[PDB]
Order: sequence, then structure tokens, then C-alpha cells
Amino acid sequence: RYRQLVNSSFADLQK
Amino acid sequence: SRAFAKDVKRIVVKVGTAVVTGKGGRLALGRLGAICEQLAELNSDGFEVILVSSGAVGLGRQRLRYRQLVNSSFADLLDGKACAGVGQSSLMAYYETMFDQLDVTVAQMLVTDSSFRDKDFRKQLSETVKAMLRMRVIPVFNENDAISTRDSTGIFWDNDSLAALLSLELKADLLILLSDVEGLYTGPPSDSTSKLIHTFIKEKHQDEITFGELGRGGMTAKVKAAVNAAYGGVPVIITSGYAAENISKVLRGLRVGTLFHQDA
Amino acid sequence: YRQLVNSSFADL
Amino acid sequence: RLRYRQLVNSSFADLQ
Ligand SMILES: Nc1ncnc2c1ncn2[C@@H]1O[C@H](COP(=O)(O)OP(=O)(O)O)[C@@H](O)[C@H]1O
Repeated sequence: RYRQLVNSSFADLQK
Repeated sequence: SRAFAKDVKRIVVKVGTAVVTGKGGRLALGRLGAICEQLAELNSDGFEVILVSSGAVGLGRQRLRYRQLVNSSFADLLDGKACAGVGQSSLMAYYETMFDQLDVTVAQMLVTDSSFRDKDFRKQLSETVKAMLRMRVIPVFNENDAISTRDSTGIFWDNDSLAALLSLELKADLLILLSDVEGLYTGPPSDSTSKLIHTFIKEKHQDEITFGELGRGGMTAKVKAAVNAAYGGVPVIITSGYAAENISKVLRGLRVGTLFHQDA
Repeated sequence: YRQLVNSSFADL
Repeated sequence: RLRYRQLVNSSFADLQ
């Protein structure tokens, strides 16, 4: 979790 | 047969969220384009078309999504009334921008549930639509989900029942509804026990066909709207929107889709 | 970092 | 413009 977002491109978070 | 097809003057076409919106809640620029292209071409032939749109919910939702995400913090670890506002803005934008490519002018006329109970509002709308659809102007109707609070008229008053009633009110014919399936299958399309029907007999079919299992609209409302419009005196044809050239074949004297007429 | 943790893509 | 385009595809770990 934390790590996932820690290393993600915001555009991705939109996924 | 399809003898009524050759002699229609005022045609109404309705597009649901199943066709206007594609994957990722993004306007299906493809289908939405091809169909509006063909509609502009058809209007350039002198016909009088009526457009009903249903994609406010989805586009709205996506846009709000983005706007929220743009302003969020670690939250990465919506009310329709707004979704619809933004969705309508966007849909109307696309329709216009796309229709300005063929010098076809469209005016957005929006109706609400608490408006069709008035005795003279129907007459006023009839006169204004008749006046507007004379200089090759295409009007666009859609349920105004923003102001909407909720029997009114039309069950669940989705765009299907709205289109059926509106075509029943204004003297017109050939109610065309665009879905993602190539007609009214007698059953679920996935199952092999499902065959397309050329026609529709009220007493033979309605009792025994069984179906059911898309924010705007919903099946089992389409059939009721079609039957209550056809028994009112307006022919109804159902055809898929995945091939926008289908409607041109409909309006030439060729048999595709399902029928709903006063005949038996 | 805690700052970045607390911001908006808009913020950046 | 292009800055926005990039940020969009950037990973938090790259904004440091
Ligand atoms: N009798 C049937 N024949 C074919 N398809 C059906 C039938 N009943 C339900 N469906 C499917 O159910 C779905 C419901 O969507 P529909 O209400 O038709 O469009 P929208 O949700 O845009 O109003 C349709 O996509 C359709 O394919």
C-alpha cells in the first residue's frame, strides 16, 4: 500500500 | 412490412449511455461521431430529425473524478446532481463542436418532470419545436438530472420513456432508439437460445418473452415505452448503434431490427 | 517528504 | 503544458 503509492505516477492513481 | 419507412417526415432518434460513452468514461468520439455525421447528412436531405441524448452521467462522473484527484492528499491510500451538471456541459459541447463541421445548428432544449403536468406547456413546446425544426435546426432533448428531485408521466422517466412520450406528443413517426445490441432478442444474447425477431406481436410475445439481469435508461423500460408509443400511433424500430450506417439502411426500405406498429 | 506526502498534484 | 504532461506521468518518488 504505502509503497505502492510511494512509487506511482498520479495519472496511474487515477487508474 | 416496412412500408411506413419511405413516407416519414419527422423522425426521432435517441442515444443512450450505452453508445455515447466508451471505456474509461470517455466520450466514444468514434460512435458518437459516425452517428452525428450520418445524422447531419440525413438532415441535409430535408428530413426533420429529433435527437435525444443520455450521456450526462458518465462523462460527468469521469470529469469529477479527475477534478477530485487533482486536489487530493494521500487520500489515494459522487452526488449525481453535480455529475450531471458537468456531464451535460460536456456532451453539449461535443455535440456542437462536432455539428459545426457541417453547418448544422442545434439548440439544447431540456425538459423536467415538474413541467409536463401543465396544460399549456405541452402546447407551447409543440409550437416552439415545430417552429425551430423548420430552418433545418436539430433540437436535442435530455432529462435534466440537475434540477430533478425524484409519478409524473412515464415509468422511471428514463430517456426511453421520455423519447416515447415526446414522439407521441409531437406529430411524428419512426421512433428510433440506439442500443448496443442489434435488435430485441427474445432472450439473453449470450445464451444460444436467443434469436432476433423481425417483428413484434403484442399478444404473442409480451406475455412469454423473459429477460433482464448503464446509468441512463435500462431495459424492460424500452419495451414498455415502445409499446405505449406504438399503440399511441407512432412506429418504433430498434437498432444497434455500433454501426452508424444502420439507420441509413433503416430509412431506405430495408429490414433490420424489430418493429412496433399498430398492426397485428 | 512529509510535505510532499501532504500536497495535491495541483500543489506540485 | 509539457510540464503538466510530465507531472501527470511522474512518480511520487521522482518529485523529490
Ligand atoms: N431481450 C433482449 N435482447 C437483447 N438484449 C437485451 C435484452 N434484454 C436486455 N438486453 C441487454 O441489456 C442491456 C441494457 O441496456 P439498455 O437499457 O438496452 O441500454 P441503456 O442502458 O443505454 O438504456 C442492453 O445492452 C441489452 O444488450
